[PDB]
Amino acid sequence: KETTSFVFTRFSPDPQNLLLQGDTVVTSSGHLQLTQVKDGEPVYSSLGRALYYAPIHIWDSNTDTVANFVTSFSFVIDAPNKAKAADGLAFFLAPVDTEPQKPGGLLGLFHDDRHNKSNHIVAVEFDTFKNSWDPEGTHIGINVNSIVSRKTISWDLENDEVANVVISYQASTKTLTASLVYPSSSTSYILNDVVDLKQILPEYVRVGFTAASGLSKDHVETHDVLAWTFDSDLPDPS
Amino acid sequence: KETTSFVFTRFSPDPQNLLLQGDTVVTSSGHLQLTQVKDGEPVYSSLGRALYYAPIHIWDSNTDTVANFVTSFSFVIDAPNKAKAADGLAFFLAPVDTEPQKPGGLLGLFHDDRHNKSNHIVAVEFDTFKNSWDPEGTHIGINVNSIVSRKTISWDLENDEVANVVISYQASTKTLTASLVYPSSSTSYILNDVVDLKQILPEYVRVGFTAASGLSKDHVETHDVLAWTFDSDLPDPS
Amino acid sequence: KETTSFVFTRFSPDPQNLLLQGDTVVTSSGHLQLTQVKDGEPVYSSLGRALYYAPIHIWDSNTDTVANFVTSFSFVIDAPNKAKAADGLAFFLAPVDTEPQKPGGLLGLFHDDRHNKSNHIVAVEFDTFKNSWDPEGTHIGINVNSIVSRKTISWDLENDEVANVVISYQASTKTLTASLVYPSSSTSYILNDVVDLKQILPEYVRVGFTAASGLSKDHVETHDVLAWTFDSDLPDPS
Amino acid sequence: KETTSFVFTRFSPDPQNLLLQGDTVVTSSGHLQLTQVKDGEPVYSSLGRALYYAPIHIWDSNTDTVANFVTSFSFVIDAPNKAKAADGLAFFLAPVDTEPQKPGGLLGLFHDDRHNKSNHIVAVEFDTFKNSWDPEGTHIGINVNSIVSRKTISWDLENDEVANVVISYQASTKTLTASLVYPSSSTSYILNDVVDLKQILPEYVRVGFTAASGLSKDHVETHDVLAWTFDSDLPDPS
Ligand SMILES: *[C@@H]1O[C@H](CO)[C@@H](O[C@@H]2O[C@H](CO)[C@@H](O[C@@H]3O[C@H](CO)[C@@H](O)[C@H](O)[C@@H]3O)[C@H](O)[C@H]2NC(C)=O)[C@H](O[C@@H]2O[C@@H](C)[C@@H](O)[C@@H](O)[C@@H]2O)[C@H]1NC(C)=O
Ligand SMILES: CC(=O)N[C@H]1[C@H](Oc2ccc([N+](=O)[O-])cc2)O[C@H](CO)[C@@H](O[C@@H]2O[C@H](CO)[C@H](O)[C@H](O)[C@H]2NC(C)=O)[C@@H]1O
Ligand SMILES: CC(=O)N[C@H]1[C@H](Oc2ccc([N+](=O)[O-])cc2)O[C@H](CO)[C@@H](O[C@@H]2O[C@H](CO)[C@H](O)[C@H](O)[C@H]2NC(C)=O)[C@@H]1O
Ligand SMILES: CC(=O)N[C@H]1[C@H](Oc2ccc([N+](=O)[O-])cc2)O[C@H](CO)[C@@H](O[C@@H]2O[C@H](CO)[C@H](O)[C@H](O)[C@H]2NC(C)=O)[C@@H]1O
Ligand SMILES: CC(=O)N[C@H]1[C@H](Oc2ccc([N+](=O)[O-])cc2)O[C@H](CO)[C@@H](O[C@@H]2O[C@H](CO)[C@H](O)[C@H](O)[C@H]2NC(C)=O)[C@@H]1O
Ligand SMILES: *[C@@H]1O[C@H](CO)[C@@H](O)[C@H](O[C@@H]2O[C@@H](C)[C@@H](O)[C@@H](O)[C@@H]2O)[C@H]1NC(C)=O
Ligand SMILES: *[C@@H]1O[C@H](CO)[C@@H](O)[C@H](O)[C@H]1NC(C)=O
Ligand SMILES: *[C@@H]1O[C@H](CO)[C@@H](O)[C@H](O)[C@H]1NC(C)=O
Ligand SMILES: [Ca+2]
Ligand SMILES: [Ca+2]
Ligand SMILES: [Ca+2]
Ligand SMILES: [Ca+2]
Ligand SMILES: [Mn+2]
Ligand SMILES: [Mn+2]
Ligand SMILES: [Mn+2]
Ligand SMILES: [Mn+2]
Repeated sequence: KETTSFVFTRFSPDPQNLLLQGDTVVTSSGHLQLTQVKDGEPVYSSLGRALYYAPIHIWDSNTDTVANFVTSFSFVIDAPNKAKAADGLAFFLAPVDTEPQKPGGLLGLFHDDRHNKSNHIVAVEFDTFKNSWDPEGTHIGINVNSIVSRKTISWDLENDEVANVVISYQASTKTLTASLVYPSSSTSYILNDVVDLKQILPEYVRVGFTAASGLSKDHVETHDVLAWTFDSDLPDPS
Repeated sequence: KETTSFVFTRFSPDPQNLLLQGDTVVTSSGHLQLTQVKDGEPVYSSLGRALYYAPIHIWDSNTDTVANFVTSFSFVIDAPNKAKAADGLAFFLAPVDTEPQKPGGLLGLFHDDRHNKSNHIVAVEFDTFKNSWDPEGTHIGINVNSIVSRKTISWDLENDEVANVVISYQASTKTLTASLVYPSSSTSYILNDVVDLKQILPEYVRVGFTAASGLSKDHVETHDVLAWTFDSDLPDPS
Repeated sequence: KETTSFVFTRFSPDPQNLLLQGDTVVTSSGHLQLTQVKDGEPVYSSLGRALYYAPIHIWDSNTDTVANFVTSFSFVIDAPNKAKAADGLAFFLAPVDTEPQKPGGLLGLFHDDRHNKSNHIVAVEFDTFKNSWDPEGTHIGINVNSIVSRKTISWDLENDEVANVVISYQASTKTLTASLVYPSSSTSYILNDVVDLKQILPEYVRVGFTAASGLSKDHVETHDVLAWTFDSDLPDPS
Repeated sequence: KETTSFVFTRFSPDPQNLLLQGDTVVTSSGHLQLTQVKDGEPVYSSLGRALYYAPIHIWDSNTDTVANFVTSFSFVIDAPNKAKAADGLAFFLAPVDTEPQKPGGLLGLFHDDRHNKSNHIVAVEFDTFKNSWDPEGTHIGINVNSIVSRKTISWDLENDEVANVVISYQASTKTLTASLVYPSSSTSYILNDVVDLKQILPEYVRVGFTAASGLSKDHVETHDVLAWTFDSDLPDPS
C-alpha cells in the first residue's frame, strides 16, 4: 500500500516542492498566478504551469493495482472583457518529465490539435475560448491524449469569482469525475467519464496545473490558483 | 480545534457505533438495508434510519465557530417497476435525540408536510416519488425544516445501479453542495445552496440516513447504503 | 475496512460527544478536569472518567480482523505536596457500557485488586501512589484485567508540567506501546508488552480516561487532560 | 497552512518518488536495501541513501512559522557476527541538494568528524560500531551538524529482528523525540532533545535514510527499511 497527500491553503513565495514552468509566479497574496499580469492587467500570449515536485504512483505493474485519487482546488479567472476571454486552465496528469507545449488554445498541454496515445496526458480543462475543435460556448472538458475533449459540458464563467473544483478517480469503475461550484452564485457543474488510467498513463506521473492567455492582445484573462489539496492511495492486491 | 472522522467500506452485523432505527438491518453482503426485503422483494410501508452513534459538533457558541464537513457514500435503489418507484432516501442532520417520523413521502424525517423551525432538520433527499408538494419527476433536493425542498434538480434514477454521493458544507460561504455520480452510465448531477447551519441546527447533531418504501403495495423499492465516509472540522476562532 | 478518528486540541464546556462519568468537568480553560478542584485545591476521594461517545470497533469475528490504533494526549498532575501524591490517571479500553468502579488506588477501573477475565479492561496507568500490589516508586504500567500491572517502568512525576503521551497498538505483533515525554525537561519514558486484544476485549469498546485522588485528606492532586487525538483502523481481511 | 504526507507499507521495484543514492536497491520482497548484499551476504564498504523526492517545507521565513512532523518506519539489521557489526543506519533531514558523504562510521552524512553549522543536518542514528568519537557500546543518538551526537542512549541490537521507530518534532517546544521498539522481545528505547529546526535547517529539506557497512571485510551487516510513513504540518501564523 502507498499513499501520497499534500495540502496548500495558500502558496509561499519560493515553493521548492512545486515545479514552476513558463510564466508562473507566486503573488504577494499567496496565489499561484499561472499567466502573467503586468500593472494589474493580464498579459496576452502567456503560458504557465505548476506541478507537484514528487511523482505520484498511480498504478503498479508488479502488483497489478491502480490508485484512487481525489484533488480539490480553488481558482479565479478574471477577464477584463468577458466576451474576449481566452484561453483557460487545466488540471492534468502527465509523464514525470513533462514540459510545456504550445500556448493559446492548446493550453500548454499539446504540441498540436491531434490525438496521440504517446502524449500520456489526462486533463480536466476549463476552456474559455472556442477553438475550431471546441463545442459552442465556454465548457469544462475531460481530455485524454488530445485537446479535443472526450466529453464536455457547458460551463458559465462567473467572472472574478472563486471556483471550487473537485476531481476524483475511482479505479474500480475507471471513472474520472470533475465538479465545479461557485458558492457566490450557488451554481454548479459536474461531469464524469470512463478513463482507464492504467492503459493511458505511465506508472508514475506528475500532477498539476496549466493555463494560457489568448494569442491576440485583446483576448486576455488571469488564471490564478488559490489553494490545492491532493490525496492518492495505491492499494495492496486482493 | 476539533475534528471527527469515520470510514465504513462495508458494514458489520450489530454495528454498535451506529444507531439503527425502524426497519434497518445489515445484509450478509455488509450493506445497510434501510427498508425491508422479504423473499428477495422490497416490502411496502417500510421505514428505516441509521445514524452515527457519536454526536457531531457542527458549531460552537462559546467560540462563535462553525464546522466544515464532507461526507461520501454509495447507495443503490432497486425498484421492480421503475415507474412505480417510491419513496426515496436522504442523508440528514438532526438533533441528537432524533427519532423516526412519518413513513412514505415524508421519508421518516417529518411528522407532516409543513415547515417548522423547531424540526431542526437539514437533509439531502433522493426523491423517487412525486408527492403533492414535489416538483415534476424524480429529483435531488436540499431540505431545511420541511419536506418541501428549498432547492431541487432533476435526477433520473438508474435502477439497481450504484450511486456515489458527496455532500459538503463550507462554513465560510454557508454553502451545502450535493453531487451524485453513476459510474455505470457516466451520468452525474450536482446542486448547491446557502444553508446557515448555525441558524438552523443545534450545536451538536446526529448525522445519517433515512429511507422509506411506498405506502401502496405496488410502489416499492429497496434503499441500500454500501459504504460511508464522514469528516468534519471545527476550527479555532480567528 | 472501518476507521474512527477524532482530535480535540482543547475541550468545549458541554462536550456531548464525550461521556463524562463521576466528578469530571470541563474547565473554563478548556481542560478535562477529571478529579474535583474546590477553591483552587484538589479534593480527596474524587473519581472522574471521560469516554469518547462512539464505540470503537477493535476486532471483527465476521472477517477475523483486528484493529490497529494510536492515541496521543497531554495531561498535567499538580500535587500540592509531591510526597503525598495520589492516586493517578489512566487511559483505558473497556466494554461499551463501562461504569466507574472503586476509587483511590483502583483508579475507577476495578472493583477489587484481583485478576478477572470478565473485567475486559486494558489500561495504561500513570500511578502516583504505592499500593500493596505496586512496585517501588511512581510508575507507568500496562494493565490487563487487573490493577496489578503486567509490566511497569519507573516514572518521576514532574509536578504541574505538561506530559505528552502516545499509546499505540500493532495488531500484527499484538504489541501495546506507551511513551511519555516532558518537553520542559527533555525527559522521556517508554514501555511495551504483548496484549492480545481479540482475546481480552469485546468486539466494540469505549475508550478514554480515568483518574482518582487519594482516599485520605492530605493525599491529593489534580488530573487534567489538555488535548486528545485518537485513530483506529480495522482492516479488510487478507 | 501546508501539509505533506506519505505512506509506504512496502516498496515497489523502481520507486520514482524516492531519490536513491549510492548502493540502495529495492529487493524482490519490497524492502529498501540500503547496503549491498552479494550471494546472501552483506558487502563491506557499502553506503546507500534514500530520500523522499519532494522537498518538505519545515519552516517559513515569510510567516515566521515552523512545522511539526512525525515519521514512523520499520528496519532490520542482520550482522553475520554481532561482535563485528558496522556501521549503522540513520534517519535524517538535510538540504534539498544533499549528496552522500563519507562511508563507514560517518554514515554517508558527514565529510569528517567535526562540527560545522553549514552541514545543515539533523539525524537520528542507530550506531552499531564504536568510533573514536562514540560512547561505549551500540547506541541511538541525536546528531545536529556533526557525527558526534548531542545525546545518546544505550541500545542493544536484536540481530535480524524488526525494529519499529517513531521520530517526531514538536515545534512549540522545539523537541525532537525518537523511539525504537522490538515487538518480538518487548524491548524499547526513547530519547529526546531540544533542537531548533529554524536555526539549524534551511526552509526546505529532503528527508530519508542512510546506512553504511564497515570499512573492513569482516565488519558487515545489512540495513533494510521495510516500511515508512511521514506527516508534516506547517501551520498558519497567529
Ligand atoms: C506522438 O507523441 C510521441 C511521443 O512524444 C512523439 O514521438 C516522440 O517525438 C519526439 C519529438 O517531439 C522525439 O524526441 C526527439 O528526438 C530527437 C532526436 O533524437 C531530439 O533531437 C529531440 O530533442 C527530441 O527529444 C521522441 O523520440 C519521439 N518518441 C518516440 C517514442 O518515438 C510523436 O512524434 C512524431 O513521431 C516521432 C517518431 C518523430 O518523427 C517526431 O518528430 C514526430 O513528431 C508524436 N506523433 C505525432 C504525430 O505528433
Ligand atoms: C488574427 C490574429 O490577429 N491573430 C491570430 C493569429 O493569426 C495570425 C496572424 C499572423 C500570422 N503570421 O503568419 O504573422 C499568423 C497567424 O493566429 C493564431 C492561430 O489561429 C490566433 O490564435 C488564437 O487566438 C485566440 C485569441 O484571439 C485564442 O487565443 C485561440 O486559442 C488562438 N488559437 C490557437 C490555435 O491557439 C491569433 O488570434
Ligand atoms: C390508496 C391506497 O391504496 N393507498 C394510499 C393510502 O390509502 C390509505 C387508505 C386507508 C387508510 N386508512 O387509515 O384506513 C390509510 C391510507 O394513503 C396513503 C397516504 O396518503 C397513500 O400514500 C402515498 O402512497 C404513494 C405510493 O402509492 C407514495 O408512497 C406516497 O409518498 C404516499 N403518500 C404519502 C403522503 O406518504 C397510499 O397510496
Ligand atoms: C489511613 C487513612 O486515614 N485512611 C485509609 C482508610 O482506612 C480507614 C478505614 C476505616 C477508617 N475509619 O474512619 O474506621 C479510617 C481509615 O482505608 C483506605 C484503604 O481502603 C486507605 O486508602 C488509601 O489511601 C491512600 C492515600 O492515603 C491512597 O489513595 C491509596 O490508594 C488508598 N488505598 C486504596 C486501596 O484505594 C485510606 O487512606
Ligand atoms: C583495511 C583497513 O584497515 N581499513 C581501515 C582504514 O585503513 C586505511 C588505510 C589507509 C588509508 N589511507 O588514507 O591510505 C585510509 C584508511 O582506516 C579506516 C579509517 O580509520 C577504517 O575504517 C573503520 O573501519 C571500521 C570497521 O573495521 C568501521 O567501519 C569504522 O566506522 C571505520 N572508521 C571510519 C572513521 O569510518 C578501516 O577499517
Ligand atoms: C469475575 O467478575 C464478576 C463481577 O463482574 C464476579 O461476579 C465473578 O465471580 C464469579 O462469577 C460469579 C457470577 C459467581 O458465580 C461467583 O461465584 C464467581 O466467583 C468474578 N470471577 C471470579 C473468578 O472471581
Ligand atoms: C412546531 O411548531 C409548533 C408551534 O407552532 C409546536 O407546537 C411544535 O412543538 C413544533 N414542532 C416540533 C417541536 O417538532
Ligand atoms: C563547512 O561545510 C561546508 C559544506 O558542508 C564546506 O564547504 C566547508 O568547507 C566546511 N567548513 C569547514 C570544514 O570548516
Ligand atoms: Ca479552447
Ligand atoms: Ca416525494
Ligand atoms: Ca497505585
Ligand atoms: Ca559509530
Ligand atoms: Mn475545449
Ligand atoms: Mn421531494
Ligand atoms: Mn500501579
Ligand atoms: Mn555514534
